[PDB]
Amino acid sequence: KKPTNILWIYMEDQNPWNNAWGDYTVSTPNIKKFADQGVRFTNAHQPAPVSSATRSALITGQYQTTLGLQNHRSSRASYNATFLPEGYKTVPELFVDAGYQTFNIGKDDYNFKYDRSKLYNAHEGKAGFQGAHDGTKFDWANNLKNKPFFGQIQLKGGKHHNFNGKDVPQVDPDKMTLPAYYADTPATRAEWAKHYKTQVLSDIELGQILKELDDNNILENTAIFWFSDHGMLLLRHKQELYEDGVKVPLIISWPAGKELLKSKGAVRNDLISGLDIPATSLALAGIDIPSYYDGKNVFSEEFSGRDYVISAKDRMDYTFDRARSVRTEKYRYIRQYHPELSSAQPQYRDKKQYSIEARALYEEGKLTPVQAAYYSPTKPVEELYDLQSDPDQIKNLAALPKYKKELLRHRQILLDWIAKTDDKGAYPESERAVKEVLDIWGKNCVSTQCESYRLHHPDSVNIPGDKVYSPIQWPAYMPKPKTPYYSEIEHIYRKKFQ
Amino acid sequence: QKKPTNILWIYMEDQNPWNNAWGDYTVSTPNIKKFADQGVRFTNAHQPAPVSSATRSALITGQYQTTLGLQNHRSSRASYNATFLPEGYKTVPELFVDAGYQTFNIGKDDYNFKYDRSKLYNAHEGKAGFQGAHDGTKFDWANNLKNKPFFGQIQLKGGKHHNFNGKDVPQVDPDKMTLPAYYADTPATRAEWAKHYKTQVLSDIELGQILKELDDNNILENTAIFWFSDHGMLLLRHKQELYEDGVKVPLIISWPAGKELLKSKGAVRNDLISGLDIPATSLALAGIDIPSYYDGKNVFSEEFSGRDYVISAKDRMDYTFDRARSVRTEKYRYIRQYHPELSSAQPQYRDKKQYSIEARALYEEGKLTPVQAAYYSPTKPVEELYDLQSDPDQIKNLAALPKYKKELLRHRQILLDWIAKTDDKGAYPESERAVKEVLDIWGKNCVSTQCESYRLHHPDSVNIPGDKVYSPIQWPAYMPKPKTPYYSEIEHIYRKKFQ
Ligand SMILES: O=S(=O)(O)OC[C@H]1O[C@H](O[C@H]2[C@@H](O)[C@@H](CO)O[C@@H](O[C@@H]3[C@H](O)[C@@H](OS(=O)(=O)O)[C@@H](O[C@H]4[C@@H](O)[C@@H](CO)O[C@@H](O)[C@@H]4OS(=O)(=O)O)O[C@@H]3COS(=O)(=O)O)[C@@H]2OS(=O)(=O)O)[C@H](OS(=O)(=O)O)[C@@H](O)[C@H]1O
Ligand SMILES: O=S(=O)(O)OC[C@H]1O[C@H](O[C@H]2[C@@H](O)[C@@H](CO)O[C@@H](O[C@@H]3[C@H](O)[C@@H](OS(=O)(=O)O)[C@@H](O[C@H]4[C@@H](O)[C@@H](CO)O[C@@H](O)[C@@H]4OS(=O)(=O)O)O[C@@H]3COS(=O)(=O)O)[C@@H]2OS(=O)(=O)O)[C@H](OS(=O)(=O)O)[C@@H](O)[C@H]1O
Ligand SMILES: [Ca+2]
Ligand SMILES: [Ca+2]
Ligand SMILES: [Cl-]
Ligand SMILES: [Cl-]
Repeated sequence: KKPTNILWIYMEDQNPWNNAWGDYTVSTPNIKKFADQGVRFTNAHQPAPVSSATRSALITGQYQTTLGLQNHRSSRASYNATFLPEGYKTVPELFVDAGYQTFNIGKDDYNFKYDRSKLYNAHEGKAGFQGAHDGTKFDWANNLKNKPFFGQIQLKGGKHHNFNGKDVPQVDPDKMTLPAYYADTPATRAEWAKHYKTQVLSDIELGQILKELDDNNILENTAIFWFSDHGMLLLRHKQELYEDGVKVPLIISWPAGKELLKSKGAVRNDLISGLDIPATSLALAGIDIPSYYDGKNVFSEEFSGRDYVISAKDRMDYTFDRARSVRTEKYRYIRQYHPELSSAQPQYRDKKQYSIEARALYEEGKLTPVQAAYYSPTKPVEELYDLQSDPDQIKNLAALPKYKKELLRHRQILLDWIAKTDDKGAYPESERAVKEVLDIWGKNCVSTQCESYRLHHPDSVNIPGDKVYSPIQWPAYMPKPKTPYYSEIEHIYRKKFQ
Repeated sequence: QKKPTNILWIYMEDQNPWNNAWGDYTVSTPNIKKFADQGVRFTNAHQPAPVSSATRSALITGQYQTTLGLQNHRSSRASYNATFLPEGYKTVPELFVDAGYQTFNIGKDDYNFKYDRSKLYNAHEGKAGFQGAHDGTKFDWANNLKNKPFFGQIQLKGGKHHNFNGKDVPQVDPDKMTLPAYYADTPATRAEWAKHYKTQVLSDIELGQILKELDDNNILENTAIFWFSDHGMLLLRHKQELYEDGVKVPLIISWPAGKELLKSKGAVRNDLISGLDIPATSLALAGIDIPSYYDGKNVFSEEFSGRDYVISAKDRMDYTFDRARSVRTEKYRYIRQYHPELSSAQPQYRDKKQYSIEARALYEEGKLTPVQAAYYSPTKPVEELYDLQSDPDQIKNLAALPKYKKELLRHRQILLDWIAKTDDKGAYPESERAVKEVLDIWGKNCVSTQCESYRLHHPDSVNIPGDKVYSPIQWPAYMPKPKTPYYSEIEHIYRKKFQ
């Protein structure tokens, strides 16, 4: 027995602050039911804490660092291009070859160039944000009720702002309990309260999709994967490698096979990677998992939980940095490759009130040492956290002789992973890639990489990159589509940021 | 459970097995014959490259040279252009060092990455080699290590020997040489054929010397010897090219105290193996785990039954930019040509050799047969496919014949599977710093599109030494650069006379 369809319900920027995880701050009845009749994973760790790196990893089936897709965002300009290897199959292409209809409604946001019609054959693409393709809305549930499909539905998750419905409860910022590493500021409490409100909106949106499936008699035969790309928007969640930056909600539901999926436990606490989502989607559909994919079928008789899970952070917008984390059963380890750069480096959230207010308290000397660690001008080279005693990860154990054995063990796990994958974050980005950062962000970039670029190009620094550099021609095995929006997504230059 | 005490590679340059153990009795090769008779002889060992630095880099890292960006001959030699192996990576010698062995390589390394040689070879010191390579210094290894388990390599000149004045070397008449049909019959071509036979005798003498040194130090029985060459001989469709005798090399493995164990699957092994299986088999015999990322297998494991196919790759060679991949199955050799617009006779380092001039002269005069003239045509086919039982000289391309379309597609997809799983770095253009390194060494000899474009983009610095154009690359924190003087010497690759 196998499901007829695979569906990813794919949310942005959301942690599982809902009833199925035991949080009754707000009411999330659809999610609670959905989890009760499916399999809920309490230890699903995405390989990145930011959109394009996680989404590129999951769609290619490998850590984003292995194929050079790690930098958020990259390969968007006309003059800077990453193409997947000749013969390579992304997860949608594997479903296409097996005869499925494929679609992704909403953003792709992949850090390579591609003919979208080869991935998603059931609808048209259009231009998205910052060089991304988006898939157009269409009546997927009716058009494909008699056609096996692999689909994705992109939802806003933590990026929702529409709280005007009568169903959205009051959440008092004054009654929020903030973790000890965040400054207690009005805008920080407000974002905490707002993230709870987005749980109700995700609950509503989950209900909409299940109803559409039921109305078209494809509820029973569809395996749904329900997860987010990374944690919520505050400064030590999204963009960072702590527990709730990368650990995401995940529920898997296949009503006609629910007893099979539940065999290993309806609540799954073993370590899995987000990379196991595409591998399990293929296995459930009956499609061989390519040898080069990193993920596993989490429902196979052989799968007993990962010994460790890796996450990676690299460049984010104009913030150049590199760090890697190893999560074992009991510890989280972070290796910092730029200890000379502050975690409070300039970044895209710098004009948000929650960031302004926190930084202000730091400069006035009013933060606790736990709150101020983020703002110190340097980082430790290694962090190690005992997650049972220190779930907020505020007690670095890496300098304690009692923990040197665990530190060395985690340090070598990372080395094993770098050696076998040749982590491409070890190598500096090309000058053409730096120019793409400058096209989009201009004077916001203050990195050593950007200052070096400007010194080297005094006559063209503010000229749009597609007037400085020749376009990259696409490979013979993947000709460039003539579809107009492929030109649109490459117009990344923003005059206002120069 | 028995294991040899030592591993020894007898590592020859540019040599095909034209010796008695392969049935060739043109000259007498008694040491090689006896060595093969008492060991295991491999008749289908295919190196992953037809040129020195690409093969040697592959075998020392345990992976296809194309996977780690080591495929371009030569690369990573200058001060300003550097490839470093990944953090945490273990080369084959490093694995032996960690297991407590003494390690050495006497003669050239010629690897396409930067490295602290002392971490690979802990029993002797390096010195400056040719074109940016490290060389290992000569020392009395057999006496120094007769009581210390070791992994050693002894580099021999093979086909590059050219001192034939010893009384031990027979006369070989160029007029009685039989050349293959794709070579022009010219005096200098016949002369190189005869010379290659003479180098078989020189390799035979040297093998006997090494076995005697081992026996003189009571390490003959407890040493597993791997006897092989890095690729085929120097003529134009052997070395540098992906035909059968470019990449298929001699290989004998001999471990006298384990002789019955090694022979269990056969004293003559015709199954397909890769040169990458040499380091993997060396590790397994010594009892060292083969890393998960290595490509090779233990050819003596009960599970090993021969590869279904073997891949070889050619990329840049000196200033000749090109890219081609071959798939060798039981019956066929397939070649995919990624630059069909470039002639196989495009400019290359052998252009001033008389055997090359004489053959090209015959081409220009219209005196070559169509089989001889194919090499000199202005374009290459996009794909080549040869039935090796019917066409061992690979002179009848089957790729355009409908009877062979199923095999063509089968081989084409084997290559695609391998590109997808390894991310073949030859798909990507070399950096401007890497191109400048070619220009330092070869100057105006480079006429490739890459070099012409580099000059067009650097019109004021074309002949300035690269180390004056580009800042030196700093070595990673996990592998600091040694202060040893010769490390600066090997980076001086600029040649004024070629500018
Ligand atoms: O230009 S950047 O945002 O700096 O690009 C870098 C950034 O891109 C991705 O995230 C942003 C994008 O998804 C864009 C798409 O338009 O929207 C951004 O959200 C904007 C604000 O950051 C956000 O403020 S916040 O209160 O959530 O923190 C939000 O603000 C709107 C709301 O306040 C509503 C009601 O309250 O009123 C609006 O006026 C506010 O918009 S604003 O006045 O223009 O600031 O919505 C903003 C735009 O949304 S819109 O409806 O399309 O107009 C995203 O930034 S976000 O803070 O992260 O959500 C990348 O996110 S990803 O990795 O998840 O893909 C992000 O990492 C970074 O690359
Ligand atoms: O500068 S290059 O050779 O163009 O570098 C590119 C080349 O390097 C590798 O192979 C060469 C090197 O190993 C160097 C080391 O010095 O020597 C080269 O051999 C020289 C001649 O090419 C060779 O021509 S041959 O057809 O006769 O074999 C040979 O010529 C000598 C003989 O003819 C004898 C007998 O008359 O007299 C000598 O005077 C000749 O030497 S000459 O002064 O050049 O006329 O020997 C030469 C140097 O030999 S010596 O020991 O220094 O005295 C190698 O080129 S070879 O033809 O392929 O052997 C690369 O080879 S590798 O992949 O195996 O490492 C090669 O691919 C290429 O990169
Ligand atoms: Ca997101
Ligand atoms: Ca050689
Ligand atoms: Cl976005
Ligand atoms: Cl360290």
